Amino acid sequence: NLDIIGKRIEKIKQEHETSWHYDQDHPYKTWAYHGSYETASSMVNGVVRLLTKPWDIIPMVTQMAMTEKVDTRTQEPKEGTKKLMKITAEWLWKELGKKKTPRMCTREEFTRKVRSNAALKWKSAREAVEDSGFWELVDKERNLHLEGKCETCVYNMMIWYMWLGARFLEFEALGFLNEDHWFSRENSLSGVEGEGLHKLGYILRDVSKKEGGAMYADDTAGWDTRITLEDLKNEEMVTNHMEGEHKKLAEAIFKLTYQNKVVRVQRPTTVMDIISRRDQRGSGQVVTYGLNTFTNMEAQLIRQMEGEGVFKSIQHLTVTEEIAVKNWLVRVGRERLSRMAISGDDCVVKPLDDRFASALTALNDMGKVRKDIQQWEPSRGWNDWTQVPFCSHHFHELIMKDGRVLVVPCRNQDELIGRARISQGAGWSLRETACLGKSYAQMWSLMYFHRRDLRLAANAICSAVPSHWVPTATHEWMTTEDMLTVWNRVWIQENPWMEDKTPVESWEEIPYLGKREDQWCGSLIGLTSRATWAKNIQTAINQVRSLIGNEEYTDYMPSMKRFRR
Ligand SMILES: Cn1ccnc1-c1noc(C2CCC2)n1
Ligand SMILES: [Zn+2]
Ligand SMILES: [Zn+2]
Repeated sequence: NLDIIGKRIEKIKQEHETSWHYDQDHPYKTWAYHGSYETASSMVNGVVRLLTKPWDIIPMVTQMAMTEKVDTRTQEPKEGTKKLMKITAEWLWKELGKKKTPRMCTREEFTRKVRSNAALKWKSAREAVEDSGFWELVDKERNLHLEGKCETCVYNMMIWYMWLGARFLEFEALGFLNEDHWFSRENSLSGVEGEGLHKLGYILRDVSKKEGGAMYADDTAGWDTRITLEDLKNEEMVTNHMEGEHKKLAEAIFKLTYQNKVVRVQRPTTVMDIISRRDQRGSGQVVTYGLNTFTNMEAQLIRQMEGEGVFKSIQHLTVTEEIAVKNWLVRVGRERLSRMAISGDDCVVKPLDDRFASALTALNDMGKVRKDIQQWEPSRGWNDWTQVPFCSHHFHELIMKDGRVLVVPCRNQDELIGRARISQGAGWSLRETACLGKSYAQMWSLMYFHRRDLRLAANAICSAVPSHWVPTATHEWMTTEDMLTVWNRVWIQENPWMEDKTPVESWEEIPYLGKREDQWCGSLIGLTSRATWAKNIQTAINQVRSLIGNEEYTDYMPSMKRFRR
């Protein structure tokens, strides 16, 4: 406890010895308060907004740009629950480990990443990776970790940001999980890491093909707040697959940063608090993703065990029930993993039958309480894979004019248009604002080509931004290559669900949803505002061209039937 956290605490106290105070009015029950010391608006993208004028009067779009879970306690599962989790976790790390070799990620790898802008004494991250002084601090902390002690690895809430060095040491020990695709669908069977939105629909349709009951897609209420110390201890068992230095380094991340955290929080009453808790999820967002997937795969196999009646009670597991769990895992575990699509805290399960809907004792006792349903009310499943929610999407079946079948991602259009108009920072330039619009426009042309309004707005944005100006899972839209060529590569050539590889010659071969389906999913097709916008699009394109100035532009609008003379 204070032995593992104090040094970190003691060091902060000294940096602010002229402003240290144990406020007796601390607003914390579950977090441990140690002391206190003295101490992000969403901006509108104008290129995108000028080219989506109809949406200026839709509150669901315009409101998106305007403007008690952490402080809670989770009860320790029953002994029978803890046994189910340990046995399942042990077996799950072995399966993930069968065709993967743990390893340490390198200064070299970490450096390169910071130079390509991935979200993770010196101004930026880039400058710190060059200064050998930094690495000397990394070395100091690094050798502290090998002795089982920590000094500078402290979480700052705002999301859990850390100093680049603690990020490096986290990445050094556990980066392999992401960098080497442990949660790929090949190596994990339930995972979808590296798959892409253009593959998730096909993956859900494949789960649909299995004999079984309804498809279940229960969200957890505040997943990262419901991670128990028993969960963090089952995650740590990845170190059993490790050796030498790596093993020691990983053990220290788990022991000193995950299973015993130190955090600094801003409280307007503006002081900085220094609270400590052993539970809940607090890692980098990328290690969080992988350990979430891991623990969710474990929770969902156990819920599947409960509905198949492998065990009778969570209160206590008989000796023979343990043998039966172990034998279920060996006999059918891989088959049961294949019945699920899991992305962090998000899941879809097609169980053997609908007893799963009412198998709630283990799930609730593990603390993974379902969102927006009474603790003991049975799950409502989906009968059609095209109605199931997953990663903020649903998936349509869309037949091309030549019989070939696309499975395409979709969500409420007002959400898509709302996101494209929003970013962060007051520092950016017009060329950079224009670059993001193209990044959104190119994503829309690759993922949402089947929505009439987004294909039109994507064509307008690409016509309004200089042709050679580059745009900012997989991200095939981040390129200067012609979008019709990328579409053919992603939806035809590299698509394992498409047998006939005949390239599409033009955008007009590429179909839309039915007009009524497009309206159901939020299209303004049929409105008077939308007809005026489409008819007069060249004038909106010219408004943006005049603002950016005398640059080299392309007209992409004749790629659509209605503008092609
Ligand atoms: C390039 N980039 C990455 C993240 N955000 C941006 C960005 N660029 O321009 C803008 C302005 C604020 C609204 C439009 N944001
Ligand atoms: Zn440390
Ligand atoms: Zn839809």
